Amino acid sequence: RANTNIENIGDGAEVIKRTEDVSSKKWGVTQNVQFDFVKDKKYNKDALIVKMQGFINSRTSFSDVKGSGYELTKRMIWPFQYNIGLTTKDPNVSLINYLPKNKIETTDVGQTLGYNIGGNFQSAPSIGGNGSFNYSKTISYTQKSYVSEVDKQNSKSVKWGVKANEFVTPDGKKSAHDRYLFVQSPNGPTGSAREYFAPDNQLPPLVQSGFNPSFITTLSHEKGSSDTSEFEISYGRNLDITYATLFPRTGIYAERKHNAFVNRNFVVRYEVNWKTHEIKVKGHNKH
Ligand SMILES: [Cl-]
Repeated sequence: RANTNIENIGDGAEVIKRTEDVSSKKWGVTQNVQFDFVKDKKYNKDALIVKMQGFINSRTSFSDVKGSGYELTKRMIWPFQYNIGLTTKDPNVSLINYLPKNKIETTDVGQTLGYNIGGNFQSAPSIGGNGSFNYSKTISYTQKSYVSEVDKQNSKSVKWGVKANEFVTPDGKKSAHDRYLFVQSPNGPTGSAREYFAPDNQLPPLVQSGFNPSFITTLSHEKGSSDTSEFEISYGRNLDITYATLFPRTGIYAERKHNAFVNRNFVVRYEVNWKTHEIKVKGHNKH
């Protein structure tokens, strides 16, 4: 037990903490996942609090459009939504909580999942408001210009979508669905495609760089049902394309292809062993 990260959380209860880090250079994703087993002699179920962190590259790019008639057209590919989800199919496991639980539109998201001996979970959309829990886990992330929604939630799966919402632009606030979002008339000489789009200082981090997720869901398992369960964690993005064409007579013309690339996700299959309190990577879609 000395080589295992174990926290005593009160009489007859402790948390066994495991981690896995799994990255894909192909998908531009890192999953830094924490898996905390709640061991409580006064709770008839096993529980695994799964905290999903890491990185999802924006995969934003600016390029020329090849072909006849497209000589004056440039393309910006950028992430309209980041996808984070966890799914199970084994009858022996279900999801009993998830954070965030509701739509949240604030630039900063900071929430807490608390546990009290006897199988009692509670959540709050804030950090620091409570010192009554036997154990707690928090989530924290920034999503400037984006909003978080629970796209799917049920006893077997949860999916969050962190979606483009409203942006600060030189001309004022613009909707994520405005076809002229990020478009501009070019001025300089070098690397022309980049110049048809808003400079980096106008692109918020979720467009320019990527997203650092922080989400939780708790897996529930009846003590005495089968030893292991598999589940998949998916991180990725949906990309839009904004096309900008410079017309000699009328200026810059923009068109958007919304949902241009959907579900560009890195999926990792894990196994939890409820008896040995271990986690293993079983498979993934790196190739
Ligand atoms: Cl991609």
